[PDB]
Amino acid sequence: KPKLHYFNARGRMESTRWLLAAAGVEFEEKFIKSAEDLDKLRNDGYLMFQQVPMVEIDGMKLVQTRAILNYAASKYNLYGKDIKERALIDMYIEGIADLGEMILLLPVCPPEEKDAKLALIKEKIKNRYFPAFEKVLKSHGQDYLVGNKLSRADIHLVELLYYVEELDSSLISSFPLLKALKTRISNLPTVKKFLQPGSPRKPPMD
Amino acid sequence: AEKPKLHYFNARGRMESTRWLLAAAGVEFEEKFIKSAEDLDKLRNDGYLMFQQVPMVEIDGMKLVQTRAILNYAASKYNLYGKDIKERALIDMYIEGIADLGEMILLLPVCPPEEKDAKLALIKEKIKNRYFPAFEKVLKSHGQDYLVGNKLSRADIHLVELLYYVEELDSSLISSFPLLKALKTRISNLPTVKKFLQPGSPRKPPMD
Repeated sequence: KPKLHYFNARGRMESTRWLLAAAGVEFEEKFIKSAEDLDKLRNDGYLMFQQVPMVEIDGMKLVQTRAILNYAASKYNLYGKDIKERALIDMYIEGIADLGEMILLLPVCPPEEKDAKLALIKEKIKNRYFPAFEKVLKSHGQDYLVGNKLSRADIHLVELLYYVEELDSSLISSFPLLKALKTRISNLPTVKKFLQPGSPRKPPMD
Repeated sequence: AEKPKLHYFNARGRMESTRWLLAAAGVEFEEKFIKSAEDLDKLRNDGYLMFQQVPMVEIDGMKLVQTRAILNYAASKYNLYGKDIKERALIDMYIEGIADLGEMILLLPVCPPEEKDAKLALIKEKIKNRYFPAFEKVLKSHGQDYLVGNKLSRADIHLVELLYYVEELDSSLISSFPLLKALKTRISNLPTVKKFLQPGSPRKPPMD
């Protein structure tokens, strides 16, 4: 079992909890509860850049969310079939990451910037991100973003739709194919289960 | 096939790490510079930018945007992403560290001036206490000429590019890391990289 080292919170580890659950992959978590939990992982050499997230998997101690995710997507066959399909997947998910990063940092936003930032994010959701993904779905007519087969792109996007719903639930209203993807993916057995009470899935930061 | 075609401003910014990697791989590419708002508008309006932003690279029939998507495709295409899933994990970890420190340096200019003497000092602390020791430690652990798999990878390249910008910031920062110094000279003397560091290459200058 992969072992996820992090605080008991979403943060930078939640996207990995979603990917591993969507792939049927069981895992353990070990939560950092104090400064001395963290200082101990550092002192043991566990953290190449002194930071978590860190995941122990197949003999490695991987840090950096993108390295963790890339490894797991490839290992569990969620990274498409060849380098061209990786490339679409990578392009789609890096856009998802950029939008995610905005939302994820919004609560540490200086209070005097908050109004402006919220408007800018919703304007990007409506005019930049959601149109791009609706287009992809519409261009090929298929249930999945890439190669007609579940990949990390579907997972990461649907994860983000849930965060956008929490932020403002009207934002997705004009994008039926996104809504439809959300529904379809949220009904896969592994994701439906992760979405039910009792899973490793974490609440919003308060 | 088509030479890859890089669409960006005529500056370093977020395309420079792409220039380094292609030039290191011996790959001939063309550049199409964005000079005006109108130029960027036309790329957008043409539907060439999935997310309405550059960098964008035309390669193998795709219009790839997002720096990490571009880099990841080119590294695999030219055997600069390791030989298997485990070596790529190490490469990804190494290069995401590099990108974190690189982003901080990259943005430092557009810091508001009242915060800039404190950013700069924080950057220098992490270089000396976090990043350079992390990479010196990898190099010392294997004794080999390259970071991963005893073979040129994209990690050596992104790392040595960042060594050049760290030098621009403060040439003293590297002085206690003998293996990083050694890496930088060796990689800089690779034929393709020596050429790219010679005048008249696509390598771009600092911004003024």
